[PDB]
Amino acid sequence: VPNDILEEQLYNSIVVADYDSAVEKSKHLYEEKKSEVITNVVNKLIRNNKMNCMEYAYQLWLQGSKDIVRDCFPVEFRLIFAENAIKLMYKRDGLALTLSNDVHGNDGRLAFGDGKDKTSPKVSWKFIALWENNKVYFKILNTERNQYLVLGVGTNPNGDHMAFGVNSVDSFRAQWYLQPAKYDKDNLFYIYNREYSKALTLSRTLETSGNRMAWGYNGRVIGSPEHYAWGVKAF
Repeated sequence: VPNDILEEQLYNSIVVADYDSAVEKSKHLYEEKKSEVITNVVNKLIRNNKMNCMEYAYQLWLQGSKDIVRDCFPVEFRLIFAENAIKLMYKRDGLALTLSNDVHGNDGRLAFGDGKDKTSPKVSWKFIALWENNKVYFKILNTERNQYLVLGVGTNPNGDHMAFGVNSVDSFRAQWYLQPAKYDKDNLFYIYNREYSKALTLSRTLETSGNRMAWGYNGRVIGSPEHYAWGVKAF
């Protein structure tokens, strides 16, 4: 069976979401010393923005096979599933995600992309994952505040929702799924809110200080990694 067919039979199981199966074929391939099949499948998923590549990294993660994720996927999947201190870097603008100091009403702390601050402990986040409905989701916890990223209910008139940090994961509002993308050679993520299915972005209106408010965005993002997606970087 040429690596042709193997790749496509690994890519298949992944996109119709047969995660159990993709795991097996990936263990075999791996044992059979054909890792380059796995790598290449993965880079193909990430190219084609296949959300299902998060779920295949997660099942490898829980199915004995951590070595496959650290081995054969871009370093981010390790940063994510290993729960490391990371920062969330917006491609468009290059600002790092953070939380305001004071609390905005019952809605929590305001999430923005801070204008100056790229190394302070305030820009530290972890990913914390679950499995529901044959899909992986993340809690996004600011390190300094022990508060989760969340999307508030009220919209502006575009239908955009505001992002804050709250003390609990109460609702589907505080849970996120990711979609991988390339832009050049960087690996990026569109980060959607489970409840509204809107993409985490930074505002186009810019505050005098340099910060941009972060929003759950009501419109298309796909095809514009450089404008929309995020960089996971070790804190």
